Amino acid sequence: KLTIGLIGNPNSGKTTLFNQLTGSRQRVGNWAGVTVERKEGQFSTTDHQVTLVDLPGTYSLTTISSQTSLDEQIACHYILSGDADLLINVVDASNLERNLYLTLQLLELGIPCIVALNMLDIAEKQNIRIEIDALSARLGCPVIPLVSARGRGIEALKLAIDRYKANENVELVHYAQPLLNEADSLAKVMPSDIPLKQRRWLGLQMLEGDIYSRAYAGEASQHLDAALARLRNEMDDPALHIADARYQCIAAICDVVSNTLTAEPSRF
Repeated sequence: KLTIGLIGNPNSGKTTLFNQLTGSRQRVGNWAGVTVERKEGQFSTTDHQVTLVDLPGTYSLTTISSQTSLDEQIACHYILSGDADLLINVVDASNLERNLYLTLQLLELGIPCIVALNMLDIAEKQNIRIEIDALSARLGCPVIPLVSARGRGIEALKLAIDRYKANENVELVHYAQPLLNEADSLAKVMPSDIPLKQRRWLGLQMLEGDIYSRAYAGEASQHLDAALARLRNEMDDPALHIADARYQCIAAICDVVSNTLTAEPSRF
């Protein structure tokens, strides 16, 4: 038996993939404490009986700008609740750079994950070519091309689920040493139920100015002002650096991964 969480952007073809996997074997209700719909369904692999949980559409698990989205909170809450044994991240190939911000957050949290590259046919109309193994090597998790024809992308996805394992601990984003040391101090006073790696993540998001992470912080929210001011002795703007270090990482990956599909040559 298994429980998998389906996660991705609003326009990533996530809902369509859910229906194709589960089919008629579905159940409907709502998330705890709200009227927002919660779909669940089941399908079988060679070994496992999978229980697919459809999460709401989301671009990011965090937010700044004082803008709240209940769909994002519900998504982030389920991820941190550790209910699912595995996650399937639906990624749009025609908007890779934008979609990878969510993908990165799932990998930083240490959640076992399988990326499903969707809308490859639309990417080819944009003159875009995706390097699959180059992407997989940098993310440290398997990347399955979700081929529509004959539902053979679903078969490859089921094959990946039976082989699933802990993600390869690669170097994703390269933050500054003071930010990591300060985020670790916030992790000490955070509640001990949450894993160490996830506590360090939460504390890093608090420094950038996240509002969702403060719900799981506890007494660490009181130490934030002292910790944030302490970082400004070394760095000019901590919040700016975290955004740049994150952008730099994704920009580096997209340079290698996203290539031009076809072009008429002008030289020999």
